[PDB]
Amino acid sequence: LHFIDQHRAALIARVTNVEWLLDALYGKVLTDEQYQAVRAEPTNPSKMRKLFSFTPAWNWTCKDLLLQALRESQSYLVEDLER
Amino acid sequence: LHFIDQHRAALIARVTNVEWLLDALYGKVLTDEQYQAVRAEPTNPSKMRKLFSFTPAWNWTCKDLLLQALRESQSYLVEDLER
Amino acid sequence: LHFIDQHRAALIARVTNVEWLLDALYGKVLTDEQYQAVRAEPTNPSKMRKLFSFTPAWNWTCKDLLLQALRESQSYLVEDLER
Amino acid sequence: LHFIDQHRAALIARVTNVEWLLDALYGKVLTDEQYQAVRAEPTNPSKMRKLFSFTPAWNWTCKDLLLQALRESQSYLVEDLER
Amino acid sequence: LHFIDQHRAALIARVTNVEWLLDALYGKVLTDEQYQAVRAEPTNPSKMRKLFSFTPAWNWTCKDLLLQALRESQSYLVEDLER
Amino acid sequence: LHFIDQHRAALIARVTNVEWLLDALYGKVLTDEQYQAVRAEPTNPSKMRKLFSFTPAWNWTCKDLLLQALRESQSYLVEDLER
Amino acid sequence: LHFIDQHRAALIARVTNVEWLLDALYGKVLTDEQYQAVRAEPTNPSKMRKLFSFTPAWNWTCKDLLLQALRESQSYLVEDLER
Amino acid sequence: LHFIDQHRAALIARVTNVEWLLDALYGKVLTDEQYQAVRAEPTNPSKMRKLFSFTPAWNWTCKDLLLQALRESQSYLVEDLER
Amino acid sequence: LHFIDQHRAALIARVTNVEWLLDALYGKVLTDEQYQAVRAEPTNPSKMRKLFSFTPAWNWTCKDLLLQALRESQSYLVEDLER
Amino acid sequence: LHFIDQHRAALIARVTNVEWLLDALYGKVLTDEQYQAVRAEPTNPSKMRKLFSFTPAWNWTCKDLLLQALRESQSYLVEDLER
Amino acid sequence: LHFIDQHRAALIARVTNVEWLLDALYGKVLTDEQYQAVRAEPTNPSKMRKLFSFTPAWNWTCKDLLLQALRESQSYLVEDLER
Amino acid sequence: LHFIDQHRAALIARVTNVEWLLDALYGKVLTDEQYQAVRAEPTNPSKMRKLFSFTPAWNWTCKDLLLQALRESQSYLVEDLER
Repeated sequence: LHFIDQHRAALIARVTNVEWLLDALYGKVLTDEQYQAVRAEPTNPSKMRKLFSFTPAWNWTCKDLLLQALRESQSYLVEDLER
Repeated sequence: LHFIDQHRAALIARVTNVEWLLDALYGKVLTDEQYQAVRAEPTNPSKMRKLFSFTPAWNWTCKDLLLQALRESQSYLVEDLER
Repeated sequence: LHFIDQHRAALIARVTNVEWLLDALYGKVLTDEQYQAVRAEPTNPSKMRKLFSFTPAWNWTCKDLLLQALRESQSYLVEDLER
Repeated sequence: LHFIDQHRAALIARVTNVEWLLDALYGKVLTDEQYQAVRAEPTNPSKMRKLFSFTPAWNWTCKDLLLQALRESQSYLVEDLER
Repeated sequence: LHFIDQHRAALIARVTNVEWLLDALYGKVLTDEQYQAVRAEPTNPSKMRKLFSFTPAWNWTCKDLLLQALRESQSYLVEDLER
Repeated sequence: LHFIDQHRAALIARVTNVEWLLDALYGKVLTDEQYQAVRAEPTNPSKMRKLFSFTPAWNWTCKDLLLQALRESQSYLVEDLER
Repeated sequence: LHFIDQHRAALIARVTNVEWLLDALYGKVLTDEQYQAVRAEPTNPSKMRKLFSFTPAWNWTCKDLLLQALRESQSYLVEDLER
Repeated sequence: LHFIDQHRAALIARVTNVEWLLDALYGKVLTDEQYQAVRAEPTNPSKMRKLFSFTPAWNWTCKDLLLQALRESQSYLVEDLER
Repeated sequence: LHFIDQHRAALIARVTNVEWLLDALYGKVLTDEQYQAVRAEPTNPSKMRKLFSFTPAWNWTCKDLLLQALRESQSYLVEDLER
Repeated sequence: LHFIDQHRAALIARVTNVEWLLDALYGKVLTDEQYQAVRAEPTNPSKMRKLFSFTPAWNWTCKDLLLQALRESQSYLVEDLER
Repeated sequence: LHFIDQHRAALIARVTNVEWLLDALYGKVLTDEQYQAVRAEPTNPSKMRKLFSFTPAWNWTCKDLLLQALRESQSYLVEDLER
Repeated sequence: LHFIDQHRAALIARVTNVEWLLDALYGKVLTDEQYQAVRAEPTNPSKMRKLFSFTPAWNWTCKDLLLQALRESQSYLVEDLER
């Protein structure tokens, strides 16, 4: 949801497990070509920026799915960002 | 159809997967030169604007093909735009 | 042959072993510069699109060579595409 | 079959014996270069992701072979995923 | 503020972390299209010049935000430029 | 409204996001030919002058629409000009 | 020779490796400024049209040199054109 | 806590009991995939660098857990770093 | 000084670092609009001709500044022209 | 200091333990994103070139820190370069 | 010297170690911006063409330096070209 | 010699001992940076392709040395390729 737009820079600079999120979002929110495009970036911030480049086309449901995956993978990061 | 005409600005500013649409429209609606010209644009909004630059010569069938390609690629974007 | 033009989008989106095709087509259909240009692409669809960008100059024989390389590499993909 | 596409994330995150599956799929579905490429990944999830990167070129028969190999190797994993 | 105007050439030729500044300015001073336009430049000086091309529309507050982001990112560069 | 006529020179010399304004005014205030004519103009001040060349045929409503688009795109410029 | 004048449209629409031809013609037929002007075009047909714009000043020898470069680069394209 | 950030280089170059720390942090701070990724490094400094690569996503509690595990495992190293 | 008027054609045909000179001359002798106009040219000779298009309004001091910038950027060209 | 600018090529071609220097410069001279970007390069010369890619933003103090790290790591290399 | 001018096409198409030449020419013949611009090209021929684009400003000394660097790096290539 | 160009694909796909060839070609034909770049590839075909990427700069003597090394290491492979 609006959480990923409000904390865009922090999520880009602090998310460390991107492959799990990519697997969670594969097929339903991300196409296979976008999946490879994100996986081709050298560093984690580069992968996060490539993933965020696809967000303008997303609706509320896709952002909700991403935030749910974030809670499942990094609960502590989401808790820190909310606090 | 008229959908891509009434939502021109939103489609320009929110479509993120342009290469798939170009491949879908290649040969049937876009010539090779137009395909290369669209592919040569720097950013996604520039690519999508270059794509609409060819729309005045399209009939209802070409617009329907583009709408079908958008539905297959980004169902959520089309659902959000309709809503 | 006409097969690679009829199934251009599917070949772009589904070919997974591009290096073998590049080695097969090197020297006789592809120059060294075009070879390096194709290998420079990040993802498999990007490599396939770069390879297809050289197809306008190809005659029937070059397309036949590409189809033969595809049959040797991915027999199952060609069989699925034909049916 | 469609089983490996329905449970892609779970199969990536839970398959522990990848070398046996690579032996089962060698030659028939996997080329030697793809064999080496998958075998060179550091971790089991990395190996599974690299193997799944070749799935877009597969037809139903190759996926059936992979599912049969999974049933022979990890019957319990397949039963758990089905349940 | 006037700091980036009196040190335009030095900032163009010496700023090395442009993505961090872009992330800091995203959503408040730079639009998404401008973000992609700056991000698409080949070299760091090109990115800096593209970013500076948008400065005529900026007020004092936007320039202050850019200066504060620079101070967060490169304290040493700002200290050297002031000295 | 009269705002764009009071600050014509400043708007010409300081507006940096012209494509967004063109998309906002497309169809409603700007014809397709006028859109291409503005878009083919090389530099941003020159594009703004080309766009302003169509203002003599505008009523209060079109000027208000342009002002609203400017407020949505670059607010800081708007309060800078008002102040 | 007369070959490039007879097949001007096909050469414009089908030549894919313009950089090699430019390097072959550099210094002897093309000046540095013309070389840079041709290299600055977006797409291959645009590059070919820009190069052909210099042909009115060429004699038979320059056209023969261009034909020899084409034969060395893409023999199959020449054979297709003659056939 | 801030201890592991203050002594990052010393901890990377001096920690010799990494598998025990991985066991301590498994499940609650480290995912299974991250555990495998850390265990795949050849040398102890490489393992420590891979482990520290995940610290940007950690909050204060995770760093406290890591410090407590370090105190349990190698108290002499911690007291030496304090002095 | 008179150096750039004596070697106008050679400077047009041989200067390859135009952006550095533009940055050096920005604000002091070049306005923003002229800066964008010069950067909008396709090739280096075209950019340098656009730069000389503004020289009739320059006095000795501006030409001296341009010569000093040229000496700082590309000295070897300066001694080559003087010799 | 000026030492790393005087011996840039030799330092690029002869430094063998880039990781130790990166750990020494982490945080105070290098950000985390730049740290990952440097560690993502294939070979030691590539890593060291990526490291010098950030040097234009450095002041004298950062270069002094790098020289001190080099002295601590490879005293023989520094002694040979000075001699 | 004139060697790189009479063998321009062969040097563009056959030079394989470009980074070493860039390091050799950095700081005395090439500026930092030109260095980054050359390093940003995808393939070796593209890098060589970008490097040659700066040659019009070079005098005999810079070309001699480039030839000396080529002899130090690839003696066999220079020997083959001379023969 | 011409043997390594006639059997490029077979040599890429069938050579299994690459470190021995790299050591044989080290210093004489391969620089240290090229040695590291080739050695950093994941799989044997990748290493062979990276090594072949440097072939365009080689003369007949370098290819003769490579063929001699291949004969010394894999006599059976060379004998099979001859027939």
